[PDB]
Amino acid sequence: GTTAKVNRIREITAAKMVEALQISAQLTHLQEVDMTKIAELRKESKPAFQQKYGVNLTYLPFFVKAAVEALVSHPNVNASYNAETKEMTYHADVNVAIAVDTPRGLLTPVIHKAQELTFPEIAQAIVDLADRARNNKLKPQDLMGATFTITNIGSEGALSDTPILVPPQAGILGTAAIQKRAVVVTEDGVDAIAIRQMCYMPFTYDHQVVDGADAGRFTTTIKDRLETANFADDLAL
Amino acid sequence: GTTAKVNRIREITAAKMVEALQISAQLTHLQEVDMTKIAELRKESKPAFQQKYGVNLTYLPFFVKAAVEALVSHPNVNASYNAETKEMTYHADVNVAIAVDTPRGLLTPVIHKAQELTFPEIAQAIVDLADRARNNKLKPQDLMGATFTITNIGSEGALSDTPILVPPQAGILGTAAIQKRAVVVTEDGVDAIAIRQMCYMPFTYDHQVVDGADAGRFTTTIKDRLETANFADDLAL
Amino acid sequence: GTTAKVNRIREITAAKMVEALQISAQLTHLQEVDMTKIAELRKESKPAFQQKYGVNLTYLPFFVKAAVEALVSHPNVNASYNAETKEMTYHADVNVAIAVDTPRGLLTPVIHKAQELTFPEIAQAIVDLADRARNNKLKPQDLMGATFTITNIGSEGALSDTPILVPPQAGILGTAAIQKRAVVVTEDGVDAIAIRQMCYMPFTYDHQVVDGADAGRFTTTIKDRLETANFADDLAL
Ligand SMILES: CC(C)(COP(=O)(O)OP(=O)(O)OC[C@H]1O[C@@H](n2cnc3c(N)ncnc32)[C@H](O)[C@@H]1OP(=O)(O)O)[C@@H](O)C(=O)NCCC(=O)NCCS
Ligand SMILES: CC(C)(COP(=O)(O)OP(=O)(O)OC[C@H]1O[C@@H](n2cnc3c(N)ncnc32)[C@H](O)[C@@H]1OP(=O)(O)O)[C@@H](O)C(=O)NCCC(=O)NCCS
Ligand SMILES: CC(C)(COP(=O)(O)OP(=O)(O)OC[C@H]1O[C@@H](n2cnc3c(N)ncnc32)[C@H](O)[C@@H]1OP(=O)(O)O)[C@@H](O)C(=O)NCCC(=O)NCCS
Repeated sequence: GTTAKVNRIREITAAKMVEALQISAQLTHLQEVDMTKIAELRKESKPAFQQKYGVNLTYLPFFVKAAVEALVSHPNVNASYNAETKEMTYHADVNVAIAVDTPRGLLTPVIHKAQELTFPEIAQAIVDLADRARNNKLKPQDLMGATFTITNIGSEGALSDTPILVPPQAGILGTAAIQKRAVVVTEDGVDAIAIRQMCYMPFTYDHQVVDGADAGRFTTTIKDRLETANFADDLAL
Repeated sequence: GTTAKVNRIREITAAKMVEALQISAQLTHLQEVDMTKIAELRKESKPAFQQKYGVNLTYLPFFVKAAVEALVSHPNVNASYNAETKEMTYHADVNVAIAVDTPRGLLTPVIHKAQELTFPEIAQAIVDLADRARNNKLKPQDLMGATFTITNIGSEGALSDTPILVPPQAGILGTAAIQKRAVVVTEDGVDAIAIRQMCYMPFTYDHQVVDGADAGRFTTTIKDRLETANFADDLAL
Repeated sequence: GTTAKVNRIREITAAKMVEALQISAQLTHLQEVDMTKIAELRKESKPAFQQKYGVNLTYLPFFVKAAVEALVSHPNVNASYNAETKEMTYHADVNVAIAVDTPRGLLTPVIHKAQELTFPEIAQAIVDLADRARNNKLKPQDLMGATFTITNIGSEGALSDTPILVPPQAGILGTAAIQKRAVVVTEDGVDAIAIRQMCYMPFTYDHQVVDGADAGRFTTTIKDRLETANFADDLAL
């Protein structure tokens, strides 16, 4: 067998995650989202979004925008717990970290003050932070101050996963692989089976900050936001 | 950002759960239950159950009754492990804690000697313990001695979750959101697709007390009990 | 209530698992596999496989063979992390432990150098190691040196589970209950709903060794291998 020392990114990520689990009470709430309406909006909007904003329109900014709005309407999730002083801090800014798969390991660059950004500014920030993280061109400020994380677990086809949150953060939302499924729809009391583009949306939360019912209300706001798919003015094409 | 000290319920719940994970070997077994027959029984029985027993008939007492019977036929699950003496204690009483979402945080009031109660007495005990927990009118004895916990994770629409068990308890059963799904049914070798009211029933267990095959046998007894839906004499209308 | 001391198998298994979670960063990636083609191959091959190799042909050796090939093409998964020296060791041999449910508790006997075995030799090794583990006739060498574990969580009907990996191992793959499901198939752009024999394939991995994208690539190789079901020359009937 052969041995090699890991780089500092993998060494620090591993140590931070081993420690994270020992100082928090993590659970993974499982929710699902019907992404069919967003998939149709995305298909027709991709050429116009590429021409006006210079980036490829993916599902991730839809999830990030819905999460940012939900972190503002559920400020109890955009919060941190201090086990020594037994105090909760509800953060004014929404600093969303984006998990980026890089050749050197996982990096989670932060979109600071994401509550002040438009949908296109979020899409451009994801592309910019990911390109710089993959080229290992991030400033130290780019990895500090996260209040929440969104991880694209579906990039390598995972149906779901149990993402690890890292205190002081209280939640991490996963955007699992969007797959066609046989699901029940109802219209005027008529239950029927449709083929819909669904994805699991696991949400790992720390019971020190968020209880199970709070996690449920939080993902219900995001689920309803994405399923309604009222993003035409957000796309601003 | 703003800071406030958490109440004693949230402070103690958080600390007990952080510690629980460090002194146990928790896994979450995933099972599903076809609740359609119970849903039909419940719909027709609700007016008569409200008139005779004074409570609204929900799915929770069906799960609690099936769990109590299964804790009596699987006494290895109604048990506790002592890591110092390397001893297992199989408890004579079935003291089922019910997770209640309250304005002050999660409370888990205990139905002591639940193996001695009728189905209506269990339904009335859930309503009574929940009302008192929400009004913070519980006696100290009401929160002690639990041998098992049942948590209604479906109250805020969760498909599933990974509930945290708290030693000395060895299992916690979740009753996730009952949703209409496209599922396969078989009759005389004819596989067909039906619309059924299904729910995931996650079961978190401590490998110190219950192994994976034991968890499977335990949830199979409960799954079969609920799917058969022979609760007419239990409803006693 | 009654108390009895647990045997050494259950005492050591429990302690090793409590410790395993505290010194690793475990996540459970969720994947699914369409086992219908393997189920059809297995049904027609069982009489000939029993006559030539002397064992009953089950799904488990298909999963083990696909996992062994994937541990050779993904050598980053057949690896161990040393948190003190911050070094990764990629193991030359694939020593697959098989979780066996025994009357005395869980035992995980190891198939050493599984990369050097034929599909029938793997099927015969599972039967041999399981029979000896159930009769508690294992040599000490039979439980040492595992680089990966495969656990048949579906034996007692579990839809899925979150198996606990034990360092220095970096992954544990679960073969959950194969159940008939309503799933979408596509042929020349025609989406349609079929009844397929599916199973969840949870994969618990240590973020100290394997990141989420690596876990996804690893299970995608296994998923594609089993779904293609090109096992005729492997069966060698
Ligand atoms: C930086 C990153 C998050 C950007 O994600 P993104 O905005 O979706 O962009 P990508 O360039 O990777 O997307 C590639 C394509 O796959 C699609 N896609 C990405 N994730 C998807 C998912 N979960 N389900 C379905 N389609 C998805 C995108 O819409 C895009 O489609 P298109 O080419 O048809 O327009 C991503 O590259 C990445 O690193 N993902 C891995 C995150 C990670 O490591 N998480 C840890 C757990 S795996
Ligand atoms: C105390 C408590 C458990 C009682 O549960 P209950 O017996 O189902 O009673 P509720 O009054 O809450 O039920 C409201 C209605 O929703 C239904 N319902 C409740 N849980 C359900 C579920 N999992 N799936 C579908 N329907 C459900 C009930 O049947 C009832 O329906 P009806 O009005 O048509 O008769 C509940 O109020 C509660 O606190 N739940 C949250 C538990 C918790 O915090 N768990 C932690 C993880 S979220
Ligand atoms: C040793 C062991 C792994 C062998 O598994 P195996 O090769 O599938 O063999 P078994 O004799 O147990 O299989 C019995 C039958 O069920 C089938 N079966 C087993 N697992 C199955 C699954 N996940 N889904 C569907 N069918 C399955 C087999 O194909 C066989 O079918 P057949 O009689 O029609 O030919 C198994 O006996 C065992 O101990 N399983 C439990 C493992 C465990 O404890 N894991 C911990 C988490 S539960």
